[PDB]
Amino acid sequence: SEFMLDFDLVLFGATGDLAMRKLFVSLYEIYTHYGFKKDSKIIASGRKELSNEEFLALLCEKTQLHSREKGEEFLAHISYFCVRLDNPKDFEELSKIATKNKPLIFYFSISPSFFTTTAQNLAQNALNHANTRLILEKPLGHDLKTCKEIFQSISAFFKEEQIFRIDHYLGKKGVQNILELRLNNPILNILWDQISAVEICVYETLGVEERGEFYDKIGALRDMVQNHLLQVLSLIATDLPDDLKDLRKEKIKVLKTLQPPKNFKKQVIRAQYQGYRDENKVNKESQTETFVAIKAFLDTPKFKGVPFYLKHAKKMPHNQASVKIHFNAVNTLEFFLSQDKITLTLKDHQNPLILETYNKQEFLQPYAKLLYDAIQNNHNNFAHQLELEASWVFIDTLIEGFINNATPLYSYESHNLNESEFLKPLYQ
Amino acid sequence: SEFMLDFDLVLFGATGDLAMRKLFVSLYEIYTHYGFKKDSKIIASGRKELSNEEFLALLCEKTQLHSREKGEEFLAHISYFCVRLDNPKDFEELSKIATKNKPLIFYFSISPSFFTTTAQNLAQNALNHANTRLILEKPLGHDLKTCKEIFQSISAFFKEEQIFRIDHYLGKKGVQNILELRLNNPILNILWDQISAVEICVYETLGVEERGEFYDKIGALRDMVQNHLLQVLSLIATDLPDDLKDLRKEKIKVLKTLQPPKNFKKQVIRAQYQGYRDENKVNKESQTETFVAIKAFLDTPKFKGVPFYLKHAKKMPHNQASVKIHFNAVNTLEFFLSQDKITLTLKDHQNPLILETYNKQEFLQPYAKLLYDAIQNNHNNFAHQLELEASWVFIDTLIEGFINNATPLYSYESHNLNESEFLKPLYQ
Amino acid sequence: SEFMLDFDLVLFGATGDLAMRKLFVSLYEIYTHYGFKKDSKIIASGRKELSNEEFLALLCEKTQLHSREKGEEFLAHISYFCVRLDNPKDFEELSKIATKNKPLIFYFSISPSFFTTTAQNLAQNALNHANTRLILEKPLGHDLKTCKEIFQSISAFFKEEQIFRIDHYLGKKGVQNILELRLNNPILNILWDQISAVEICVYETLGVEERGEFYDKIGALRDMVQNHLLQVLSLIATDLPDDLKDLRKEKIKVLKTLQPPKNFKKQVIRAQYQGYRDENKVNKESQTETFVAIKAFLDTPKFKGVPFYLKHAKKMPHNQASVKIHFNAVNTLEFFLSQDKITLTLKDHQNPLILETYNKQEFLQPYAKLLYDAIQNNHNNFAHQLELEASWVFIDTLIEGFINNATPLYSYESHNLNESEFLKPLYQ
Amino acid sequence: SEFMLDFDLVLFGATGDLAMRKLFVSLYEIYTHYGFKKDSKIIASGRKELSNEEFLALLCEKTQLHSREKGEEFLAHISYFCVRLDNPKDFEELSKIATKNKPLIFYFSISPSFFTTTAQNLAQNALNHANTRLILEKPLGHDLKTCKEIFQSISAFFKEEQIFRIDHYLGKKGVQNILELRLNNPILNILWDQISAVEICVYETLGVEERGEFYDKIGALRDMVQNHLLQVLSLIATDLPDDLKDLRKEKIKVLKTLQPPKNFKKQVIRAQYQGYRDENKVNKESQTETFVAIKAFLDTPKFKGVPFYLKHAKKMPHNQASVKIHFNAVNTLEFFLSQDKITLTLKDHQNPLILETYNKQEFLQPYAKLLYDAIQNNHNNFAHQLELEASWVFIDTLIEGFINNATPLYSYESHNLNESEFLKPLYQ
Repeated sequence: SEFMLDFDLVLFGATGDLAMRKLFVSLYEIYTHYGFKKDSKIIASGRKELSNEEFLALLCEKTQLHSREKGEEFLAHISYFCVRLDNPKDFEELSKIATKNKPLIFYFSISPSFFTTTAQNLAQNALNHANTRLILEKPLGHDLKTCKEIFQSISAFFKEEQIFRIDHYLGKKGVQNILELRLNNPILNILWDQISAVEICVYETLGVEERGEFYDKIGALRDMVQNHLLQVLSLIATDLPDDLKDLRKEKIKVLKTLQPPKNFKKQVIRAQYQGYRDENKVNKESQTETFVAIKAFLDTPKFKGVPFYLKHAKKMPHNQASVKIHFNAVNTLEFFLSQDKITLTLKDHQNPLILETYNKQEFLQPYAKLLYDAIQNNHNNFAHQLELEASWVFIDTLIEGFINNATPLYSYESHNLNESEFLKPLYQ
Repeated sequence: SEFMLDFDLVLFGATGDLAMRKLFVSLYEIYTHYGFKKDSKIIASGRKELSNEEFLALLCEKTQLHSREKGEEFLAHISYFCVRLDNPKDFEELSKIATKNKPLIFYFSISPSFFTTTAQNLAQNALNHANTRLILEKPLGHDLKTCKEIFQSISAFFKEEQIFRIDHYLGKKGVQNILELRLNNPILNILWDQISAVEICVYETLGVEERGEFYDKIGALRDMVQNHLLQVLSLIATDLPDDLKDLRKEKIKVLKTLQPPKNFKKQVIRAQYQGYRDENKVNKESQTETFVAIKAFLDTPKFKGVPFYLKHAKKMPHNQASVKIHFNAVNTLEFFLSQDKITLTLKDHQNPLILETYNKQEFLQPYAKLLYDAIQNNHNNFAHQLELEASWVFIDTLIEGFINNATPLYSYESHNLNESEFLKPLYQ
Repeated sequence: SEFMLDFDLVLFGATGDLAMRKLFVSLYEIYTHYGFKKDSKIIASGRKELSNEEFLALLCEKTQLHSREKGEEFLAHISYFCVRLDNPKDFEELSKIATKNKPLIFYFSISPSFFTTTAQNLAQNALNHANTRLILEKPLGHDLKTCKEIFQSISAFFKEEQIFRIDHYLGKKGVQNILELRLNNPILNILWDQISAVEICVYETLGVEERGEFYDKIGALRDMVQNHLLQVLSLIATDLPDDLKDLRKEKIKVLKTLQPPKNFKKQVIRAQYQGYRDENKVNKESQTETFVAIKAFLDTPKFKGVPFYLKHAKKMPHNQASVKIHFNAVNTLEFFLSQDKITLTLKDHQNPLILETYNKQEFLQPYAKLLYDAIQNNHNNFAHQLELEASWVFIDTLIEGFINNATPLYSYESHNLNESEFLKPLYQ
Repeated sequence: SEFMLDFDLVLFGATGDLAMRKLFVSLYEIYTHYGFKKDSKIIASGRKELSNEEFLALLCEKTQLHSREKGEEFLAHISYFCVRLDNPKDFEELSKIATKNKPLIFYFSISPSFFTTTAQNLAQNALNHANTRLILEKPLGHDLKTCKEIFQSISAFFKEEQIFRIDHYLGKKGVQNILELRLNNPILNILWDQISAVEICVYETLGVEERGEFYDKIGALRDMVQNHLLQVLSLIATDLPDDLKDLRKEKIKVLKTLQPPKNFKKQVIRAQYQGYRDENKVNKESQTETFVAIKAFLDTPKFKGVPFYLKHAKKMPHNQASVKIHFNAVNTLEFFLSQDKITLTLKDHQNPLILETYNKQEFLQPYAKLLYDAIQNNHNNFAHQLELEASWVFIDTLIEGFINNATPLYSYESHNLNESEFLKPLYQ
């Protein structure tokens, strides 16, 4: 209700990595910045049986929420309901406690292969009435077919206004900066027609660590490039809309111009870090990549011949998350995505000059802002079906190449790759 | 019959190395050379949950069968079913899919420590009726006791006709040549009485490679010498029987004449390559040998005083697989084991001469031939229990020697050992 | 003589790693910032025979000095002169070309075991006249006995004013900041009485750098902790004297209060990275540590019960070099040692505050500053004998512990250690 | 004439490795295949002093020539004469030994620093008449400047036509096959105008092997590419002359069209094997390459745009020595350099077809063929000064690139390189 919010959210996958890194803390941030109604409920759910007292202990061990300013009072809103996602009787028991009077949100912090099943088990137990909302994760499948299937199956029990395809990069301030600057600075309007190269790059120092049951079925390309980095690409390459409400249209337009590789070896490099196969619950014969670099091209006049380097990887030497928009081999406009930072690189007669603007954090982390949008029934900053489908067209090309071993699955030592040496083929 | 085969095969260990290097391709070869009935099923199994499409993607990347002539219609016969071998309820789910009307073969491409358990969980669910066949991998246990126990335990619910002890060297044309030539060439009957030394050698350039968990409990000696090299030795040294139905007997006989070392330090050399202890799932304080060489003797008159050099190792400089029968110092008959090649070395006044016969491989690789035999219920080219038991007597002697550090565990640089310099003490 | 310095320098470890990473470039920095007299000579020396052209090729490839602003003119001052281990004719030839007219500096960029011998062969050829200076490396021996021995043996033919014990941390601006701030800010005089813990930490991503022969006789503790980190500790704890000329005295004083461990296993953690034993010229069963962490205490009243954590290691995930002075659990003063950066951590209602200074690096790196000081015959920023000896008392205790396996030699994967988890026992 | 050979040969450095490994046995082969006149003399010489009887014993011990078929009849032609290369009076004494009108050949199997000296003492004692010939070993400089210096210095006593610069690949039967086939097969005259790529490759499994002191000053590029591989290239690319005495001319011509790299990163790959720096007497920080691959071009119309891949390296997985002349992407004519084997690769619908000739034989050993050519005053199979100079132009360019680190010095594991992946940059 803008503030003092009245709602229930049942969080599927509440014991997982995402829930414990970003989601409960995002809920605490929303609680401290807007307040919860006394009866707003956050019902954590998992496959193992825990008591409220045991799950609260797990949460406090993993997140340090108990030591935060309003810690005890937040954790008073949290309960645990064991749900096994396969037997509708767990969902029958869940339906006697699900409210029918306030927005009731189901968060699918689970692998996309469980989406339809879960959605079905919701509608089979009268949990899909108008007051119900679904928040589904970013990949939404592992190729175009399953994306369309999940959409088709879930639209049989839920209306559009009930489905939220979350891609938390659309809530990062760094990403929003791209379009704001493009819209409000004529100088960029002129320079965007002369871009010579784009670099969208997200490197992490972390690895997977037992999240492998699910990572090994997805891999870096689908984990981040299919959704986050391609969303960013569409924001960089879109024609500027007359009506911001037609933005969706233009984004799809540009994503449809994505070309499949003309020469796989010259345009695609993949790798897997040493020790990935020893992480728990990865097949010891796994071919899943923890590293991708792609030289992509768009068939639009404004970008004919302009390479878009898409790079993402884990167990890298340094954390990095950036968009480098290159004009002319010395001048580059950089938008940092994990910080509100913008940089322009200029060259003097001797060395480079970096111009910078920086600001501190909003304190509303991207997920929190989006979860707030969801509690308000605001769809503007969520991913749209046709965007995801065009993304999948391109990504499916690249995956087909991986299966044909069209470029080798290289190896690299954790925290010790030399990225520039490793990717020279792409930049030649 | 010969063509159009009717059968279901459940392949335990379908994500393992053997499954992906030789087995599925062997099934493809059978498929293209003989045909399957449309509803004959190849059910790959492993312990992680995968989908049919995800397992097929893994298989198609590691083997490229999709790109073969009838690849897609072959893959149409393959699906994946998760069975965790530690969970007996997974075996209840299995056998809801087990056929009762056609030959149903369970392939244990798994470590021998799982044999008994699995067999019991099969017999525990009425999966041991007459139409069922068991294929048990080359290491039958890790000593005589466990070999006997595995056999005794499985015989309780499975008849002899239902258990197949696979040793794929028995399907190699090079290995078959030894016994064929000995049986059909009197010249060898006479030259066998003047053999001066035998050399059985299997060197690989590859290493354990993600099989460390299994390898570290087994080691080179049991991985290859207990079964392959000793089968070959028995084929060289067996008295040729008057009636061939007795060949089995004679093989056992010669294996029983294997002598324990009279002086361990002078008759056994063991070693481990640099980097082995750092492999995934290997003990850093491991004493497991990746290299073994043995000077063995037989207590039978025809070979009194004749050294049999048994050599096997990984991460060697070149691949090699041979049997050298030295008759004297200038005349030597070599059977190649991975080629249909035989050579005889003679001397003229000035130069050395090599008489050679080379024929190219058959379309069917050894595992394909033996799997075809299994689908036909043909046991002739499979290993027999008592052969394995005698082999274990000899090998157990050597292993106990390894436990007492009776000869040191040397080190060698991967791919850089100097085999002749390293083994000069052995040949003197 | 601030400018256009007249000097000859013989650099003994001239083909080694230190010479090629930091020293020749340091001489170039001095050359561009002060100028050389035309006849000032830099005589690189090593044990292998090279021509001037061949050494110039090696140096220019490893350093790219020729492409620098004044590169070719600087290189014109450089020649190569072969001098072999304890070779009387090479030292005779060396003294046949040595000037008697300007300061002649011998730089021992070699291993300490070769210092006394070299010094003897220097004095044995009348190369110990007044115009001669010896610059000795950081490790002055490998224990107190050998430190005293090298000093005694060299002091027989060289006067003290000819001996320069170089410890290049004393030329780091970050290191100097500690003592300058302590002397010029009473606020720190007051806060030093309530210190709760000190943390001196130097982590490198690099490893032995093909210097195994030397490293395997020394190990991390003596390589860096005996000299650099203990100098830093002495600078942190120095009772600030009324007269600065007593500073040396006071430094010795605190170093002598270092207590040997109360419990070796609880106060000392050592480790060695995987693959170290496979490095060139390292013992395959070596016990040499590439990682140390020590919880030390001083038996001085101002620091009763205050832990000094000394940590140093190679093949780590990130480079780090800092001193954290913790006054309480929320207030920490951090001196960065490789950046002129100082930090003070304060607390707000909920959040943390960081006060910071940063200044860009000086154009002279520490070895350039110290070499310049040496050409000026200025000893003030060089290490003193008794400081090193007091350090050796403590270090020898710890080495004695290492030999008796008083704490286990753990293993860690290069670049992939988790430092906080690994050392939690140490901080309890 | 062709047969009974009338000559005197003074073999300088006759006690060296080349003399005892390949020269005396080659002289015996020439003796048995063509015969010596009874008064033809083989005068072994060196600075040391010996009697005929003692040197003959030495030769025999090392070579077993006395136990060869016609051994003593050959040994009777051999005597020792002591010559101290710095003493002209010894050269007067040899003048009395040389017959004055027959061919007198001096073999300079000595270090190049003595050449000039010796040449002088030959002209100083009237040992440089027209009937005199000089045979100079391959190493004659490490760049263009030193090449010219040696030439000018020696040319003041012998004319160009008196000098035979040995490049022992020109005596390899496989190498001669190139020009024989090109001269005697019109079909190649047509196909040579349509070559699409050439590959000259020499890989060895051995390393530097005790010769490290010298190798580290030369490196793979100068050791083999500057002389052997570029001579082979010239034989491939020369226009065929009407008169063969113009062959050298044409060879020079084509070599002068060698282009320096347009893009160093794309055209040059260099590397050094792990353990090289640890070979005895190799620099601890050496940048010398043990592996090179160069994509070179000629600015001549018949080969405009055609890449010549020149590859040579040590400690490789397999020995190889070949010329692959690619006519299109499917058809390739291969000359083996150490076998007398020629291959033509064709394609049928499914597989490749290899047409072979293999005449395992022994035309003459390379140094025997070249020594015979020298005694016959035939220069076509010896290098000409300008061939060397053009070669050095190109090679010196590449060396300058190495010094500027224009492409990195990669590392590789001995006997375990994956050559096709490693060189993807060159062929992409």
